[PDB]
Amino acid sequence: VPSQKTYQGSYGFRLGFLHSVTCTYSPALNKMFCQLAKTCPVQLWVDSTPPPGTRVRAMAIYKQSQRMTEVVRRCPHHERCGLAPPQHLIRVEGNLRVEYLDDRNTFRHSVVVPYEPPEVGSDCTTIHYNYMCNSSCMGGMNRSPILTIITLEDSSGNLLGRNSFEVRVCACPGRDRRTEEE
Ligand SMILES: [Zn+2]
Repeated sequence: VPSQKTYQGSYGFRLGFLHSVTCTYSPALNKMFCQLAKTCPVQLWVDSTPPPGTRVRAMAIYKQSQRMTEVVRRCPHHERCGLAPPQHLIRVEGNLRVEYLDDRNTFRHSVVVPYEPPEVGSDCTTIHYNYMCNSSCMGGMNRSPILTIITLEDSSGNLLGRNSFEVRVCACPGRDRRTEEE
């Protein structure tokens, strides 16, 4: 099982979220609610700047202990529907340097981009993720809750920082957020 323990590390790495309803985040639940294939802005916040060659990895895992060892991937239907391999749940949009990776021993998927510092006028770096299957899809997540783990890594894959958030991919994110909060 991939690690999910929060580790702010030497650079004081944490996550922030931009309300878009296509994407909305509940701090109380540490849970993002989003629509299929739509923009999910995830912000990287650091106290100090990580150095040359730093990478940002995203990986989905099942939250439930009974499915923890199972690989999260798209359902056959959504796989069937030229950068992201069709099996990958998580894509990155708006970035020319996206790497799609598959672990040789675990078969787990991840998507990696280089760390870039914040743009002018911003105090954070925003990455636009897309989730390519609904939480409810049979033969995929099948209503099993997932966690996205965001890892800051050096060029050799060593850990610099780790954060995570739950995700629900659904038709009406604002409504589902309200229900789970209340
Ligand atoms: Zn699906």
